[PDB]
Amino acid sequence: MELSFGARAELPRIHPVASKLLRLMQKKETNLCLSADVSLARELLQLADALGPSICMLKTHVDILNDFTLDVMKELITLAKCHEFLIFEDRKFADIGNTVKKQYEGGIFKIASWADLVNAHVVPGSGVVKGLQEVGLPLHRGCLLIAEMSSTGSLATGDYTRAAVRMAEEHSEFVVGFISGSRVSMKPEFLHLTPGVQLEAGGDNLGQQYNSPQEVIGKRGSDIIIVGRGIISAADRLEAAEMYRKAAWEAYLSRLG
Amino acid sequence: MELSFGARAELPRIHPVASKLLRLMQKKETNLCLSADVSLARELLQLADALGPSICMLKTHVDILNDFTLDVMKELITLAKCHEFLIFEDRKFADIGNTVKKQYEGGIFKIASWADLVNAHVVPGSGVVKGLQEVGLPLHRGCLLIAEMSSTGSLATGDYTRAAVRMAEEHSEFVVGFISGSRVSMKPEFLHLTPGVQLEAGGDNLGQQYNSPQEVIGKRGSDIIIVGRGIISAADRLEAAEMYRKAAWEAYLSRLG
Ligand SMILES: N#Cc1cc(=O)[nH]c(=O)n1[C@@H]1O[C@H](COP(=O)(O)O)[C@@H](O)[C@H]1O
Ligand SMILES: N#Cc1cc(=O)[nH]c(=O)n1[C@@H]1O[C@H](COP(=O)(O)O)[C@@H](O)[C@H]1O
Repeated sequence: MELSFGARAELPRIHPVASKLLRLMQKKETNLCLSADVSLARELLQLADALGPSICMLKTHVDILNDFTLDVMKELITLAKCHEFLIFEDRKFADIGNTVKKQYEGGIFKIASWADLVNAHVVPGSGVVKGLQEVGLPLHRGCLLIAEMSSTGSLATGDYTRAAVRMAEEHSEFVVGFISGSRVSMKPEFLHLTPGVQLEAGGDNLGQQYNSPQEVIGKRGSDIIIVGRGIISAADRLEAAEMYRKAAWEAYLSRLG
Repeated sequence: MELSFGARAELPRIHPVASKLLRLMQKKETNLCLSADVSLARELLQLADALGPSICMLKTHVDILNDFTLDVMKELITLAKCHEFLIFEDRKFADIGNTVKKQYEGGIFKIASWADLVNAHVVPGSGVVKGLQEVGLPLHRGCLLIAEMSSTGSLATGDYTRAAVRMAEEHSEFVVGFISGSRVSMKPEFLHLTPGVQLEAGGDNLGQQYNSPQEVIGKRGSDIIIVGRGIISAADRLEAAEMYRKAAWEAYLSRLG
């Protein structure tokens, strides 16, 4: 039997970051993660402020921000705390353990100092998670494993996807769920976040493929939709985010019965 | 038939970046790529200057440099031209095409502006290469595809590796070879670069595995060794680099006949 997000937030084995996320999703009636793929700090902060009430999470690509500074991230955290959403840096860590630990803690971005969540590819084997958790666990962070991808020709299928699920289950002190196109784990403590989402059918011309909120939340069992251009390219971004939120939320309600 | 680097530099289908590399390898008698895994720009530059004559390539992780600026990269380019080596940013692009094109061109690092070579994971499908190609093709850059990894539990095996090779063959205007543990293509226009190399046996505590230069270049047919800690942890990094250069070069001379 399917548990509500609010019930899942209280599960004995729930990770604290997942619990915080699930509580705010239930409170705000949102399972929408905004992909804020912008090149200017001022745009990132403007979108975070305007759309924060509608989202459970803001997904960043800090390596595309032309004017990144750590002060920009302090301010983004202020917005996150005010509007109540988590920050997910879509770094897709994919190196050996010794390297990802430095990529996560250090350099100019100091990602672990501000991202509630990050993600990682499972291709290197479990050392990728072991390296990240050395940094993440003291800093009370979580990680999502990339179990499937939305893009055409993705090799994250079959036994690869199964390997991701097993890695997550063996590292549940740090891994809180998955980037996937559908539910891949039956354990309710794991979150499923699904990119490649738009209301209408289609793709882009660099291999992105889209499915609808109803398909991915309702039929495929995922928890959260990740939406970028579907919102950002709209004339009215506030209305667009509300359309996506209401779509994802009602799809969740229906599955829950 | 085993061809010399200098001969391969003249192959009909050879990418200009690959030709430049193969020519300097021949001239300098080096098939060593230094993995300059350091956090200070002053150390990176001092290594690049001192070790420049011994190496064919310097591999960077710019996202671990605490004091990155584009001025540091300007000075690295100057040393690369002075000493004749290529700059390889080990970014391991691994996102959909629309994203990676921005990650390569933009942000604070502006990687395309200074890196001769970058690498990509093939797990997203060929959109990853298409996205990078939009930026790198006119700049005469090249890309390496990650066909195998050195770390324990690596999923880059079997049909995954075969997919990487197919993708390289289908995008040979931009893809110039592979990160792999052994020869994966018999096409001599492709470079093979192999990480997880130390003179001594072992690994690290986070999944890295090591094989010797003789094994990797001599028995497994790779072209270039990528060496980090085997050199960087030495008291005298120049002496260490010379030892690795001689090991790798003599192993290559041996399979030539
Ligand atoms: N997360 C993620 C990731 C993996 C995946 O499999 N598919 C994606 O589209 N993404 C990311 O989600 C966003 C998709 O945005 P859009 O909705 O296609 O504009 C991008 O930031 C992309 O890099
Ligand atoms: N290239 C690469 C990459 C992929 C791989 O499969 N194995 C690696 O060790 N690496 C990188 O090579 C270097 C290995 O360094 P070391 O020789 O283990 O100190 C690191 O910068 C690591 O991130």
